[PDB]
Amino acid sequence: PKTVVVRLSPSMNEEQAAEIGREAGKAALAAGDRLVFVGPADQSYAAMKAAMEAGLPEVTMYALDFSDAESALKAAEVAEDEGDEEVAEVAREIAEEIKAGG
Repeated sequence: PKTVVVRLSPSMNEEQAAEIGREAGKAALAAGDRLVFVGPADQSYAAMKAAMEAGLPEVTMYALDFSDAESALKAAEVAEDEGDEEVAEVAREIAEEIKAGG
């Protein structure tokens, strides 16, 4: 099955993360795809809860610590080393936005 990667932003609220999860979970079930989440700690919980409640049995997450620019940069470096090509891509995009702002 194909992997669908979901990018979660620290600016997302509780409602947005849940909506994105539910829809991604419903969309993954229709295509028979796998769901990988990349983002902060809190938003990725709500998103993953909503995806499993939508009927997905498993969810892989790369949880990143965004409380500090240096901590987010090392966290992105780890996620580039692990994770498939789409996960590495999301992590490079985060390293660029963090290296400039956040």
